[PDB]
Amino acid sequence: GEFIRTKPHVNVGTIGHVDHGKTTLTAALTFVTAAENPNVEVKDYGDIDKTAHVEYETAKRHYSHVDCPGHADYIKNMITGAAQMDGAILVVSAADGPMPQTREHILLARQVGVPYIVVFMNKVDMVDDPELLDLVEMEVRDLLNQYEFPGDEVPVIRGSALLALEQMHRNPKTRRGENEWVDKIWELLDAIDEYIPTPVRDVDKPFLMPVEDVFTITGRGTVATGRIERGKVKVGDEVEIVGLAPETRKTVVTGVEMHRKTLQEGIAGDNVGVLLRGVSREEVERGQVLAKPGSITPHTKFEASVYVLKKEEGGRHTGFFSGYRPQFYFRTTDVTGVVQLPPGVEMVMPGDNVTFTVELIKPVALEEGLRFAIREGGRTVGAGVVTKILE
Ligand SMILES: C/C=C\C=C\[C@@H]1O[C@](O)([C@H](CC)C(=O)NC/C=C/C=C(\C)[C@@H](OC)[C@@H](C)[C@@H]2O[C@H](/C=C/C=C/C=C(\C)C(=O)c3c(O)ccn(C)c3=O)[C@H](O)[C@@H]2O)[C@H](O)[C@H](O)C1(C)C
Ligand SMILES: Nc1nc2c(ncn2[C@@H]2O[C@H](COP(=O)(O)OP(=O)(O)O)[C@@H](O)[C@H]2O)c(=O)[nH]1
Ligand SMILES: [Mg+2]
Repeated sequence: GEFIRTKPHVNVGTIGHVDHGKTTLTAALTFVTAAENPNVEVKDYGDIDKTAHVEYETAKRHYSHVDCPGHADYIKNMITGAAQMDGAILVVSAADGPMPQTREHILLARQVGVPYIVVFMNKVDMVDDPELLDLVEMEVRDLLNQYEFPGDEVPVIRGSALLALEQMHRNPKTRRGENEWVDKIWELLDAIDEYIPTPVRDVDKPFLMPVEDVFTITGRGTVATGRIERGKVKVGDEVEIVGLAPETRKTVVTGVEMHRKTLQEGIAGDNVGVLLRGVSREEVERGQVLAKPGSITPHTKFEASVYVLKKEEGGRHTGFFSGYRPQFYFRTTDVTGVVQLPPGVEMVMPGDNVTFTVELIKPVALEEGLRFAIREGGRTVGAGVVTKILE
């Protein structure tokens, strides 16, 4: 099976409170579009609620969609998943309204930079009262505004992921205009096509892909998955595996796939599987980056400009201090780092911007201008930018 690039590629996903319908909507999206484009493989709700990374396309674009379980123990996974989204679909149940996770996922989306949000008010089959429905929309729009998303401008589609999914199960060929529920899914697909702009991909820069996960394709070798950040990659390309391990490893690409389909060449923006030559799953891991040889190097000590979040922004009320060892989030991983403030400075208070030094306990592919977040456990306390590599 081969994958032929024909429409602009976009990465999206589902966020929202537990049980509001993220997984059901993900399944509905694949079934609904499958009726038009045969290249769209059907994905049962049972399987997704286990892969959780599916594909589907509209007349305008090809989409890679990650369905976030959204639980607290999956926080680190949501971070990397949301970080690679061009836009997110916020699912809110019409029968419950916004709940704690609706708010939590919105803040995380903001902190990792999700550029746009499209809302899908789910389970409307459970609520008919026009007033209650308008109240829920009002609440969601206000919630979004609260975290600085353009709440008054986002699309808010009302529908039922379950009824749409069941219709497709009954008639997999159901097409647009034939079923009111299925049509609500098309309203969402249209909103996604229109509201979420297709970003400019940095395809002309040196290849770089942060590793999300590593698997062994039984009888084929190890494969590293991730979203290409910049550049391109194809079979026969030499690539370096940088960071985390003791030394940088160099190998050759033996395969490139898009949703398990042979891909001519992967480009920035594509979430692919890169099969590597002679490397075991013990030589490549999440957090490392695949890159054009010599384009990026591993480091542990650097200087950075850092903004300490205010308590009013979810951070702490106490500041940073020398010897502090929080977690530093770089691309797809997080590593402990020791903070060292300049002479004379005993503390950097919330709300202040300062430049200090850091020494990670493990090497990481670093470069000037690279952004990173600082978290202490499950709380974001700082936002920084690498300003100088020391070693
Ligand atoms: C966020 C986790 C990892 C991020 C890692 C890296 O982040 C980056 O470095 C990123 C770059 C900026 C980063 O460093 N993010 C790191 C940080 C970035 C932070 C900014 C931008 C901000 O400005 C100060 C804006 C959100 C700003 O804040 C406001 C937020 C107020 C929140 C109040 C919540 C309070 C009282 C609260 O009790 C509360 C709640 O209500 C819900 C949930 N919980 C848990 C809470 O406790 C408003 O929303 C504004 O918009 C890049 O994205 C990297 O590529 C990435 C993704 C690798
Ligand atoms: N009545 C109704 N139930 C729904 C709808 N969408 C999802 N559900 C159900 O609500 C439950 C949670 O759905 P799921 O997609 O797993 O929620 P998630 O935690 O956000 O992923 C399941 O039992 C689904 O069948 C809907 O539109 N209407
Ligand atoms: Mg789910």
